[PDB]
Amino acid sequence: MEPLDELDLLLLEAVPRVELLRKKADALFPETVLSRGVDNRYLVLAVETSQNERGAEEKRLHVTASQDREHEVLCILRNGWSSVPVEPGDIVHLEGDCTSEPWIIDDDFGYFILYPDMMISGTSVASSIRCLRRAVLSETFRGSDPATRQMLIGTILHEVFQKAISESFAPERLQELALQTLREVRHLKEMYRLNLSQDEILCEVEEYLPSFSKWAEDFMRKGPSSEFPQMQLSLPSDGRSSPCNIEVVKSLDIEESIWSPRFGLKGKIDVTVGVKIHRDCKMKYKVMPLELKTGKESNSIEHRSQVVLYTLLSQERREDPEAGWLLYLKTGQMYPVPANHLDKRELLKLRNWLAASLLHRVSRAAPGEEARLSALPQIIEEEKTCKYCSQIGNCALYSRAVEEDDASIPEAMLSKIQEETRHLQLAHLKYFSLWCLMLTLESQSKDNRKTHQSIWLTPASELEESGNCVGNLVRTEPVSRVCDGQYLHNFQRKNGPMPATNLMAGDRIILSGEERKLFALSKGYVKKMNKAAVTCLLDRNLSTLPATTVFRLDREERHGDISTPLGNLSKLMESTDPSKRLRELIIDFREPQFIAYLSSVLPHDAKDTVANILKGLNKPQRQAMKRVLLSKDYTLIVGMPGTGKTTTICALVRILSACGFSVLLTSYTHSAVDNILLKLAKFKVGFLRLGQSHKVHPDIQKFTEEEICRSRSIASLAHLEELYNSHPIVATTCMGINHPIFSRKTFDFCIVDEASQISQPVCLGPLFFSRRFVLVGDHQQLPPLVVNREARALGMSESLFKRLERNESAVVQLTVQYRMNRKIMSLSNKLTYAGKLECGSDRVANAVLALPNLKDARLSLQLYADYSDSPWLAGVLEPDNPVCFLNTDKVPAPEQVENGGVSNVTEARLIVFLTSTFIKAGCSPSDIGVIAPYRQQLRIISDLLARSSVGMVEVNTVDKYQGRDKSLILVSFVRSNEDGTLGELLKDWRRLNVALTRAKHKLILLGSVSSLKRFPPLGTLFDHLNAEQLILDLPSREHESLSHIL
Ligand SMILES: Nc1ncnc2c1ncn2[C@@H]1O[C@H](COP(=O)(O)OP(=O)(O)O)[C@@H](O)[C@H]1O
Ligand code: SF4
Repeated sequence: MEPLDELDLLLLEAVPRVELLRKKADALFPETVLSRGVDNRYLVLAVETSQNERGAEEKRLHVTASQDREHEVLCILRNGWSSVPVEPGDIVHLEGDCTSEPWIIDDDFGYFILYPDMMISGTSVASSIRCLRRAVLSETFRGSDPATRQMLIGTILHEVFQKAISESFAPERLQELALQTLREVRHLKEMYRLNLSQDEILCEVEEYLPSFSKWAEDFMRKGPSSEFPQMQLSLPSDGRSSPCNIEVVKSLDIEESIWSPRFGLKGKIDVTVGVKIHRDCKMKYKVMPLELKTGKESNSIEHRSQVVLYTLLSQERREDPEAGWLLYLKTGQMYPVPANHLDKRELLKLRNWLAASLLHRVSRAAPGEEARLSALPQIIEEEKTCKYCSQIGNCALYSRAVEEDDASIPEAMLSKIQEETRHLQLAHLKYFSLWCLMLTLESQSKDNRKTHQSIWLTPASELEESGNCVGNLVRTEPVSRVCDGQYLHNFQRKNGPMPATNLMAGDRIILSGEERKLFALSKGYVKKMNKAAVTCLLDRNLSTLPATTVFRLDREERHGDISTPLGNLSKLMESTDPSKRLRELIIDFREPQFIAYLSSVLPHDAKDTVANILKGLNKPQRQAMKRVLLSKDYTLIVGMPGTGKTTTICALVRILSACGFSVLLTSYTHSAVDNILLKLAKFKVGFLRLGQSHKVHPDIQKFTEEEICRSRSIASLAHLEELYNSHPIVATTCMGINHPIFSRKTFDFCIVDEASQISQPVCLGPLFFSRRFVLVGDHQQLPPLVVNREARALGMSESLFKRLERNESAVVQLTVQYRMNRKIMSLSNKLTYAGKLECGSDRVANAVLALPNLKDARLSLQLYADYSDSPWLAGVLEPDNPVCFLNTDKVPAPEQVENGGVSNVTEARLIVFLTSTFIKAGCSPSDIGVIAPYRQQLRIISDLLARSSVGMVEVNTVDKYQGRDKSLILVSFVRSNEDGTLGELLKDWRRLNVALTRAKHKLILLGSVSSLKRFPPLGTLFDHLNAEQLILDLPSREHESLSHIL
């Protein structure tokens, strides 16, 4: 903007601007429908402040509930509402009634719900009264309130009381309930975690119990209504003065789980109760929310506010209860909490700021330029609140790693921040700060930002046709229990039939009812799947309204996955000796040490056993074992394809075991960890498997903590502790580091399988409990998946394995492979592994595809085709031609583009033929893998294969094929285009590599050389394929052979 002239012409003034905001809201809230009435969703278009009275702020909002940009509705926020931080492009909901006419919301009328699909927990909202920062930090570093003793006592009491209210408050029965519940594995675990006495906890819990009885005698007495406790309860309901008499009749519901699209609130109502309010000689009956509190009898604002929010939650399910109850089990003293409009308003205003703070996490600085982490809500001046925070750790830490001549942040706190973060170096802070930034961006990616609107706005049918919304279902079969909050249910349709789609038994599913009034309820996972019925395990028992009730099941999306990574990052920053050690080895790249071999590096007694184990192993394997044994810090085992990383890890574990080391065995997937374990079972090496026995492989389930417990009926801290110390080897996944075992045990060694696939901050986790570690991986194979472009660009896809690989001292390669025949090996060897792979034997080397009856299959195919078009088919089927590229050039084989995805029906039809041929040539479908790069193309190939009713071969992307192999791999590359649209995906070297290494005996590759050559990995492949003349050009679709397929 120089000349007079630019200024002139740079004067704008609506249409691209309005549309750019629709894009803006779609970034964070994809597919927000926009609506009128009860569940209104309005898109903000314009925001300004004005002056009424004199010096009185108003906020002038221009909003729309429709996409046609002439449906503009005006809106004025007054008093405290005017200060809510709405910018344009936000999605809002006016719960202050209306939509009929929004106009004015102020002190005395209306609620404004900023980012309504963002359902924040009321407890976090209450927390933020005192400190908004503390709340945000709570929401995001979820583990930095460690489980205290009181929290344990707290849970136990809540639970006893819930059990009591459905039964009796008679002291012997309360004592019984206390006795039973103190023995539940769940609580034993926590006692274990906290190294507490079982009996001491029992004792402490027992002292509360007479209060339980006093309360029940007071309120649940069944006498004259004169004689119930007497208090003022000023409701909406007309007349609100004069005392009245309170009778709790029954508990109606316990742990009522409520999600509010209306207020952007979620909550769990401890106990829902039937209450009779007695008024002179008349009575009113109200279903009301009661919160149990295990601390001091504070009647704090936090505590009351909580209950106020529970009243709002309630409206999602029933009539507005107007008030709620605080119990304080310590004393048996119930307090009324009335939902005043002032409260409901004050809290919902504060709730907005919380939603804003949790959403406005990455800053541009110039709408388009590189990312920053947005600074959190500022540090308070209330130096008393601070004192006892626990979040102070992360607060000081977030401050120092992301802050700003200034500060002017309280100087009694400015020193605490330094005490807390004096142990850390600049590198460390930089590392923390970046890893958050990356994680946040990843978390905020559009894909993992879908709202629950599908569940509560569009009904059952419209959604079942795809994705997952199975829903016209009733239950009648009695609900079984399993343990605590894992109830087994059984559902099927009204009247008769009805379908399936993408709803595979194992899936995370959310179970709502029919009507909007029964949304949320219970969440869980699927057990089995008939097309007559559906069994799933849930956290809630669901009796309350039988028969009449229709239920919808739906899918899900986390992203708040980022809690675990964030945890590990926070733990890394702690000043403990293990965290220092990891800081230096990881952040500071301190060189790992290895000692030189001596006679007694191993316990004398281990040596025969170790020598035997070694003698089983190929040389680089032995070299690997040596490096681990000589390690002082860590070892990196490179598991090149087919080299037997599962056989190797088992061997290491056997050697370490023989040496009298404790080993923590971890991986990314349950499958991978279980595979190693299955091998170890054979060798009769003992181990305990942590994790959920349904996610654990069938034959390992016997070794599970879950199974062992139920099996051997473990009902004492000592017997649980016995099980925990029963095995030197403990096996879990990288995510399962939250187990109470890691509160109390450390290990000589941690081993991480698939270290190269696991995201770096996740991989970090099990290491905190290990003295020396071993990462197993191959960076030539797939990296951790990083969806967000920008994040990927900052280094987010660098596995911990690769990071540490820059110390070659620590790296040992597994190079002798047992998967590929020399021809198939030769490929990946020339392309990727710089000639380092060798065959495990001549057997492996010379193996060609098992095809028992080519003879009559070659004939049956000539019943339409030709023998004079042997060019390809003969070269394709010939087992002695193990590598083969089929060029879809002289037949046109065009790609089709449909909404983000790519397909190719020519290639699809082509491989489906080839598959059918090879099964008919005697290769079983089980031994066959189909690989395509495009999600969309896989669908087409599955369909076409079902059409040919040969369905037993798997079609998939490389991801779902890592460290598995098939005897015959077939690859449709799908890209085939005029000379334009060029993938990002095919450009990837590693993905190609995985594709070329899944095949044992026959590899078949199919795509258009013309367009494929434009991708470097493919370009180079074509070069090596030309040297051996392995490209075979397909004839025209006209030609006799192809004609009948197309
Ligand atoms: N040192 C070795 N000597 C002989 N065969 C081996 C050796 N290491 C691995 N193998 C073979 O290689 C194959 C691959 O190992 P396996 O653990 O079954 O799957 P993967 O290692 O590919 O996960 C096995 O069938 C195994 O017999
Ligand atoms: S420490 Fe004080 S300021 Fe930092 S979060 Fe906790 S409360 Fe808010």
